Amino acid sequence: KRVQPCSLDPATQKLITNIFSKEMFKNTMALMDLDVKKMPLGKLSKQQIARGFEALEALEEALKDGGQSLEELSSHFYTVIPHNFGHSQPPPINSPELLQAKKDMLLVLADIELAQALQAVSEQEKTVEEVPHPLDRDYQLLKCQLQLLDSGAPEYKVIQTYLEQTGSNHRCPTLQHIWKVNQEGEEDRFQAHSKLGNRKLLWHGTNMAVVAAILTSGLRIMPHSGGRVGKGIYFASENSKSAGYVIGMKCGAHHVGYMFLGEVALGREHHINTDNPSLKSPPPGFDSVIARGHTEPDPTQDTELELDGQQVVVPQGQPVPCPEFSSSTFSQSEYLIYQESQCRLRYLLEVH
Ligand SMILES: COC(=O)[C@H](Cc1ccccc1)NC(=O)CCc1nc2ccccc2c(=O)[nH]1
Repeated sequence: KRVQPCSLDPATQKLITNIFSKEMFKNTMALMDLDVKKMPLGKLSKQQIARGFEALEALEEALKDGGQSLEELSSHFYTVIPHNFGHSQPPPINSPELLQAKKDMLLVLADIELAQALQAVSEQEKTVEEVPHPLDRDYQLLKCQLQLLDSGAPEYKVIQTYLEQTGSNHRCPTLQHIWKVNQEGEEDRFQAHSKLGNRKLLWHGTNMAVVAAILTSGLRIMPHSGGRVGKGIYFASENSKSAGYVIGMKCGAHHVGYMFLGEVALGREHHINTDNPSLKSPPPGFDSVIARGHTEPDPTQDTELELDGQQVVVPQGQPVPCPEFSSSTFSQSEYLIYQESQCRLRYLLEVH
């Protein structure tokens, strides 16, 4: 079986190496305090996660009797999903906060498993006498087009400022590479929202073990997903807010982190200053709910872009106080869309 040469550039070789690394997914599992010696990457199945979520479904009903205890039902979740706690008694899930924390850990594992199932060798690849370079195979597996952009691009100095001015003042993410993303299948669903305006290019931060799943499926509204403002996709106009979720992985003296830039079609937006986890969609006549923050990049330093004949607002300015929302329960803005079709990824960033 002849191994074909790598057609990808060094930057795209790194990206694919990182996001598809077994060590990276195993390390992401170690950080989520999961026992990788009792739950290996290859043993990780859609049945085990279903069971895990089923065990959290039973716990959720106990907080909201006569049945089993909170210590008895927690014990089963730990028997299903094994954690490394130094061989000591596990703690019971006794709050909505811990419930969603243990729900958000299974939402990462689902993408860790997805990427694994994605890398399965088809019988078409078996009846074929030649194989592509492993990196080129993984790149083909995403069914996504990543275009590495240089300094001499209309959108390079646009995104550079965006990252600088809205990124944390002292802990500034050092930009390395920008890939223009084009997901095949995500084009038409967003094209339907042509009637819906108020287009804004907004950040989205994730840990390295879900990057590939987003490069294959796009950004989703998963069953058992949620947070401070409900079952929608979370976007920040400030880079600092998104970068909190990006766990930096060590690589010599440097740290690796990958960040997304989605195109959010908001339309008639409904603002808020209080947390509402119970949300599943916006109020009628509205298409997006935005949790307004204490600070915001001054909408006077804003720029625009023409992505597929549409005008996308790009915030370029530094955060500024917002007296209309001076008493908001959110320090920084959070943008929520309640239908996947209203997003389309536009850029993948490499930050150090
Ligand atoms: C591994 O990916 C993550 O870090 C997790 C949970 C999650 C989400 C999707 C798939 C898997 C896991 N969270 C996100 O992708 C969203 C994180 C995020 N939350 C925000 C909340 C408010 C405002 C902005 C953000 C944001 O930019 N990213």
